[PDB]
Amino acid sequence: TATFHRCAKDPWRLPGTYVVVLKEETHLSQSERTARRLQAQAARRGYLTKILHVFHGLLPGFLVKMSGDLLELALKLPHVDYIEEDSSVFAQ
Repeated sequence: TATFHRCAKDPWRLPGTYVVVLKEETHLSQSERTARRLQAQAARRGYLTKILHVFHGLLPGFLVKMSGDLLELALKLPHVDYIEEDSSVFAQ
């Protein structure tokens, strides 16, 4: 069900940082528990992860610095809607 997305403009992609977007009515407490679950599952596989930010107010989810190797595992987490690789924006 959950899908993955990355910027179509290759020079503007920022691999290694992902926005994990949870389903619309996901509560902040569920977002935090999901982020900790990802960190625990990643740690068991020998990967270091860092939760940079937990989102609430507009979209539920979190920002994670982690290897892209963990994306298949992250897409399987409860409440996940989609995951987007971070990318650049520029002054116009």
